[PDB]
Amino acid sequence: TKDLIVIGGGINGAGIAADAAGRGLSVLMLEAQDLACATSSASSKLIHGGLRYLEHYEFRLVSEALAEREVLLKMAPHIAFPMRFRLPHRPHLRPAWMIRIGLFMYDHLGKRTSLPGSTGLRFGANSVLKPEIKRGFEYSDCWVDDARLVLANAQMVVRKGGEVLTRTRATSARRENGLWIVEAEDIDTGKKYSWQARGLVNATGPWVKQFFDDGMHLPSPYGIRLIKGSHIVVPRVHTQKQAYILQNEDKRIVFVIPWMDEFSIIGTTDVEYKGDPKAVKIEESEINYLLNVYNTHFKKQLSRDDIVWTYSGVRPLCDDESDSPQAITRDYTLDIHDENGKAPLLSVFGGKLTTYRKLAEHALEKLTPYYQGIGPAWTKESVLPGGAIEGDRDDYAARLRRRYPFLTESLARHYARTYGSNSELLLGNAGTVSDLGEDFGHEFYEAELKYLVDHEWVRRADDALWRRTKQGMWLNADQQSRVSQWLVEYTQQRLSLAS
Ligand SMILES: Cc1cc2nc3c(=O)[nH]c(=O)nc-3n(C[C@H](O)[C@H](O)[C@H](O)COP(=O)(O)OP(=O)(O)OC[C@H]3O[C@@H](n4cnc5c(N)ncnc54)[C@H](O)[C@@H]3O)c2cc1C
Ligand SMILES: CCCCCCCCO[C@@H]1O[C@H](CO)[C@@H](O)[C@H](O)[C@H]1O
Ligand SMILES: CCCCCCCCO[C@@H]1O[C@H](CO)[C@@H](O)[C@H](O)[C@H]1O
Ligand SMILES: CCCCCCCCO[C@@H]1O[C@H](CO)[C@@H](O)[C@H](O)[C@H]1O
Ligand SMILES: CCCCCCCCO[C@@H]1O[C@H](CO)[C@@H](O)[C@H](O)[C@H]1O
Repeated sequence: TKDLIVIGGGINGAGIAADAAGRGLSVLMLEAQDLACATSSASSKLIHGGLRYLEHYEFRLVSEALAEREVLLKMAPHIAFPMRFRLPHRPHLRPAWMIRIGLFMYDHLGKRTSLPGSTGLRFGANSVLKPEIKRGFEYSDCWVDDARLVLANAQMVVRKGGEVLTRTRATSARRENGLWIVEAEDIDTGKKYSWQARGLVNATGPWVKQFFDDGMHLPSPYGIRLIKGSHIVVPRVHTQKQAYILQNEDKRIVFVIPWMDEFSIIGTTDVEYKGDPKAVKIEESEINYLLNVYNTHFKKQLSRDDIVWTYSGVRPLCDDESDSPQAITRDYTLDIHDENGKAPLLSVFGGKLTTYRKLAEHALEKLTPYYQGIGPAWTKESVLPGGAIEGDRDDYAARLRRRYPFLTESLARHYARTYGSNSELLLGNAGTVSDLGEDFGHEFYEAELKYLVDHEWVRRADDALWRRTKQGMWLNADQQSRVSQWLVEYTQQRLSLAS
């Protein structure tokens, strides 16, 4: 009998499970495929506040999101850091005066302790923008490695004594005799599981209503508005460290975000989507849309041929019945119901990456009446697994290379920005490059891949190359198939057992 079972291992499920485990609940988190396999790896990777939501009057959300930025930067310094954003002025769309106030709200809605001011810009004949654009504005927000933020939370669950199972799909949940009985199946081996729990969380993202309908045969409190958004990736469009936020002719904004020193991400789009969330992928008109708003602003033109990767996901969004996808609220709603005072179901509707910690604390607040002697709120003071450094650059990578002098500058940078304070567990007793074992390409060594399987739930090559890391951007097809082969070998046995 678990205290709490959480179904879903995106950001919301992992954040709720972690918060619960740290309040002394016995927790089990179930993830059908891999941690952050769906929406929580398909985001624009921003911890924001949501500048564009001010136009819609979403103060509560914007204020919350803005003040969380500083909390999240402290919790996960290895994977989250400040970024500057440049907004080119387009007075036919929004007048300078409106922007020159919008910016002060964004500055004093949360109360920031550390993120720099906000400034005007002028653009000259030599800038990266087309000459007709002569003015803009620059303000602070944060970038975060979305999929590794979910991983850090799953690690926290385990640290606090909780249990995490991936490749394990919950197939039903029903209330019997005052308890939940939850059934689940291993997606590979068909192994069936059944647990009892005192309380159940439905944090299944795009599937949240479907799990009501198919898993539980209970009425969903809300409908869900699956709104697809896609991103494109190109070799970095300029050498500047700032992101740009572009005002499009439809009133939407599109970002151009530096990524991994080598690339730029451009996105995103707002497309009503119907069908299987697993099948989501970018469409031609999204490519045309994103290249347009980029090419209208920047001198250096991009074509379809420059794109080197794309990705796509579906925002679950609580259905507030808005006619326009870009206007549907991005704020979350939690619903909780019990039967005869027992066996609460808490279901998550919406919930940006940015607000996950607050969402989780709110969830546990709602769950509290059901758990005698449950611990208090705690995560605001916590440091997630990997976060116990002190400046990423900065000097953690410098500090690493000082301890482990066989590390290249590039590899030390990768470990600091990926594993953070867990780098020493990865590197174990290594004292040369050869101690890292097989080189799979782009300084992705056996020591790393083994660590990922042992400590980061990696089961398949995509887990390691696209969620745990983004080494998939560099490894060729042959190298990616060798990673898959190594995993089959390592995970099939000699460590998976018969002891
Ligand atoms: C295009 C795009 C860009 C975005 N950009 C940002 C941004 O810049 N900043 C920000 O803060 N937010 C952003 N978001 C929003 C954010 O990504 C999502 O709100 C967040 O990822 C929601 O995650 P979730 O945990 O609720 O859903 P998920 O955890 O992603 O989905 C449910 C997960 O649980 C598992 N699961 C589902 N059903 C079952 C079941 N039956 N049994 C067992 N397991 C199951 C799945 O495999 C799935 O991965 C963006 C969203 C989109 C779509
Ligand atoms: C009647 C409502 C008018 C006031 C609108 C609130 C101003 C904030 O509005 C925001 O301003 C930003 C720049 O600061 C823009 O980039 C965003 O797209 C816009 O949503
Ligand atoms: C002159 C327009 C060139 C486009 C580059 C941005 C400079 C716009 O500068 C001006 O901003 C003011 C308030 O919005 C107003 O004087 C005008 O609407 C606008 O032209
Ligand atoms: C610093 C913001 C003060 C708050 C009041 C906003 C008034 C808008 O200040 C802006 O100044 C520009 C000249 O620099 C003009 O081009 C714009 O027309 C004007 O609206
Ligand atoms: C006295 C200080 C002014 C505060 C700004 C109040 C916000 C509403 O301001 C109004 O918004 C309209 C719709 O966007 C605009 O068309 C109007 O020009 C503007 O005056």
